[PDB]
Amino acid sequence: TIKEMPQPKTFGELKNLPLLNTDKPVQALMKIADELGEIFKFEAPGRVTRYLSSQRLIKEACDESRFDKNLSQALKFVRDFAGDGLATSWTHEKNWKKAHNILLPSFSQQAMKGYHAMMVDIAVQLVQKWERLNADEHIEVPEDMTRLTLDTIGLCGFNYRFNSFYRDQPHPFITSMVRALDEAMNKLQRANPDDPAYDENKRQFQEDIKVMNDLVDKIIADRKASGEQSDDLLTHMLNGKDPETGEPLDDENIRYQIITFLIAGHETTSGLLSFALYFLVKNPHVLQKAAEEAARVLVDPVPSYKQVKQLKYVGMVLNEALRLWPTAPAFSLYAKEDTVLGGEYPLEKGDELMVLIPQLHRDKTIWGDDVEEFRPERFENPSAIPQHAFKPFGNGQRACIGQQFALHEATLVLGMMLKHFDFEDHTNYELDIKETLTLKPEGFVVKAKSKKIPL
Ligand code: HEM
Ligand SMILES: [Zn+2]
Repeated sequence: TIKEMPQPKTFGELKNLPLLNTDKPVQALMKIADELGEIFKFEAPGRVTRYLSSQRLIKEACDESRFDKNLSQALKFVRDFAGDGLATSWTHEKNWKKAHNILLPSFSQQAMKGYHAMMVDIAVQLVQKWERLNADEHIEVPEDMTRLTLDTIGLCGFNYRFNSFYRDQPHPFITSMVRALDEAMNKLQRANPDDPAYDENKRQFQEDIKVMNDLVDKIIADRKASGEQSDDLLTHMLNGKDPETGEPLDDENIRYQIITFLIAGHETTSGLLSFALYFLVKNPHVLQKAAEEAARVLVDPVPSYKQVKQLKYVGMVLNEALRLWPTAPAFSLYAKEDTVLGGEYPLEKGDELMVLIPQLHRDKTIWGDDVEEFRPERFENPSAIPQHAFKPFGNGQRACIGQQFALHEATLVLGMMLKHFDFEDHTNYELDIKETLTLKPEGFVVKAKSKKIPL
């Protein structure tokens, strides 16, 4: 049988588009899903997408023999600076498979051991900065976490120090990257792309891409010319070879991968830490229990790799923050062939499906009826979690390569925060979620009272 798919309010020949005019599209899409259910059609001038919200359908959509990763309009605009990096490539570009296999060993749990000390390095700068604030002052949470994640990726990725914690105005590369990312997002909602009013926007965009390219190209060229072997991803990318060509990644592609790591990882990870902390201060019983685990486990001046792994509850809190607000909230797929989804919905080859992760994570048939509650205990038994139920890192071979990295980073950082300070929600902050490529709690601020424990 064939079921007719719901469709939200239409606005004539504008179709459903005026519904995504808002500055919070994902949140708008979730409300429609709350009204229309597990699947709905979204129609735009020339374009048709289907939105998936239930585990039942998403499960099926994640069958990689039938569906593959699609480059959404957002990723196509990002590709202007991330090029054929991992996140902005079609699965069937040869550079996708080649980079994937070369870089995979660099991102395993095991590799995390090598990154550990560099992660602690930026974490201590975080801790020492908070220790030096006057009682007077407060913390801009997502701003400080972004400072930390950029610098950790900068250092772990290509042994470069942006020194974000020691400067008012950000390092030129970061200003350009931030600006170049924002323009690429602003272009999604842009009315007349060729209008002369955007001539300066267009000009700034190319300047910022050049700033980014100059630095990363210079960094690679200098490492190559110096002829010195090192820890990081750069060395691994310069020496690592494709089994069937015998060739490593070219210098342009390596630049792409490094830009990619910065863009992909910086605000997803800091959003996670900002939402973890948001939930902790709103949920004092959970804070208490996680703070108790930090004091119990983190018995050394500075945490060890092994100690971060024993922070189970902090790991559970991060997963529950990722259930409620996955920081990269959506991912896009296409039908490889003509097919039928859920036995009711026929699909044409090439049809787009968009997985809506924050609705997937609210599937009551999976999680029960307390889906809006912050309850890390949901994750005590990982085997209790059904396949394709929890997907904040994407799917299959196109899943997040930096999942181990992001989670080690966040577990370590959050542990250290909970060990060293007590936190006050001094403004009684109302959750306001800003949407760009990622999600964050905009305007989230706290005060941290030090526990006077030395590092
Ligand atoms: C908690 C933090 C993170 C979240 C929630 C997250 C989420 C995701 C998601 C949902 C995808 C798939 C997107 C799609 O299908 O279009 C993805 C892909 C990717 N992410 Fe992450 N990510 C995080 C951290 C990081 C970090 C730290 C890095 C730095 C290495 C990174 C690098 C990448 C890359 C390279 C891809 C493309 C993988 C491929 O297609 O081969 N991510 N991520
Ligand atoms: Zn057809």
